[PDB]
Amino acid sequence: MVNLGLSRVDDAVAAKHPGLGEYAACQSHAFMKGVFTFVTGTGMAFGLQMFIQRKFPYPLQWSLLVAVVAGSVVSYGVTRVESEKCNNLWLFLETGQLPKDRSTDQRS
Repeated sequence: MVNLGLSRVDDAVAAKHPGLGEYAACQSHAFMKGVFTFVTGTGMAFGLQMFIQRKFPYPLQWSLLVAVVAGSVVSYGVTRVESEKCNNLWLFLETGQLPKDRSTDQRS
């Protein structure tokens, strides 16, 4: 079982040779980008909450505070699962495993 050794070495090499690792990251990046745009495709809710939250004499909004605190914690957790998966995917892509096309479209 590989825990930490040739893994970091191979990764380091990848960082030295931008081609596969770059494409892989570019892949998870693109997908993550679309997911980010989609998830954030419902900011309206936050907009209303923000407007009503702006009725406070405070600078930061309870929604922003909760979104920040929850965003930080959730960010870590999501980063842990995203890192573990992104890692497994990095290895898979580094091996040439099966692909995983996906739609996005994107709009700005």
